[PDB]
Amino acid sequence: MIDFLKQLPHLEPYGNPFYFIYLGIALLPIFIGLFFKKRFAIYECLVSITFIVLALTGTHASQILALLFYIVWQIIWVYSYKRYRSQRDNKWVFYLHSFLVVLPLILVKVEPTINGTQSLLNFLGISYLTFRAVGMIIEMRDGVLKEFTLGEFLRFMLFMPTFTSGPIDRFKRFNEDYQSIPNRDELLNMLEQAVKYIMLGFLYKFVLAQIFGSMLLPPLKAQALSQGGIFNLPTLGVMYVYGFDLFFDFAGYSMFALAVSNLMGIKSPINFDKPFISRDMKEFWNRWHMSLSFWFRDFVFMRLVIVLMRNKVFKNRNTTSNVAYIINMMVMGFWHGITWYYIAYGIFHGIGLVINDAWLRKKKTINKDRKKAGLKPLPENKWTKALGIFITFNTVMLSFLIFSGFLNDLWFTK
Repeated sequence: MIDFLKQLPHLEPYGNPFYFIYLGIALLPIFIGLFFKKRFAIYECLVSITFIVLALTGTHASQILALLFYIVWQIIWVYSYKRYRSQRDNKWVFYLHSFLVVLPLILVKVEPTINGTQSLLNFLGISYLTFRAVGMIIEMRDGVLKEFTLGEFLRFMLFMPTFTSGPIDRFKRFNEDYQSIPNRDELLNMLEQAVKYIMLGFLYKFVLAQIFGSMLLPPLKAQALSQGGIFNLPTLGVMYVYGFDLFFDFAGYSMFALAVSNLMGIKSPINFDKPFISRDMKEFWNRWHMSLSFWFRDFVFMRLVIVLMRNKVFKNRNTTSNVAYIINMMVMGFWHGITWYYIAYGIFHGIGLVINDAWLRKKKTINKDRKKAGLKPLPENKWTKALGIFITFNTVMLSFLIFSGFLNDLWFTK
């Protein structure tokens, strides 16, 4: 039972160049299919199940049961609420369902911070899969989503390319994208896009992520640890080198995911948009890990602001935002894991955003004052842009040093 699947080979999803040979052959019939407006549902299900299983059949291949459990568990609570929301709509039934849907994820995250081991509920894609599930409970709550097949739901939820850690997606647009197969040239354009993406991914993940991550980072950490203190010039090195490695590996992955998704005929959400040339903290979050970023924006932040408006709990328009920023970014930190440095990374980006949002209000009223004063509006050239970039780039790189937990190694290994 547990025995056979540990005797089946492990394929790290987008792990090497060779992975793309197998997946390529695999997807080829699906793609050719899309040219004749046909899909092959059973074949699609088989090939999805294979690559998910192969991603999960490590030395700890037990997680396939954890996935099996999870799939069943979600079917219960999604249908539990679907059947319920037909007739009655209540605040507290909603919360309980929402909690129960995120409950397996909470337990996975809470487990190493209580025993120092993994939950048996844990499987690779869990932290990203939960968004797809919760999303539906949220969308059904607001009555923007009503009818859907168990198939439609399961397709969307365990979509293979974006499974391991891929772009988060929402049901309504995924389903609508899957419904209508794109015309011959529009579809051929995707194939062009996919090779472009794959080749670029190769450069990022297999070359640059390798240069930063495994050639430059390990001696710089050895340097900074043997130096000691609260900070040092090698620790400034680790900060920049790690940040780039984190970028190239994750953005490289994301392109692979995007490309493979394209060969399946659906264009999944994008994750990065030159995030370093961002001049602003607000702009950075419109450019970095966008699928996640935008998810928290609509399903955590916007929904918190709405409930704080509902009671008008806070004095003014500015404290309600600033609280919600800090809460939203803290929950995001929590989602990464319950360690000091993840929560630290969270509150950092919160105060980071409030500082930013405050200056935007202030800068607006300096221009307002200047207009009445008769002066020219505050300078907006290339040097000002360059300055903004310098601020945020360094803010953001510093945040990644917190996020790496190298600071925990530098300070607390005692």
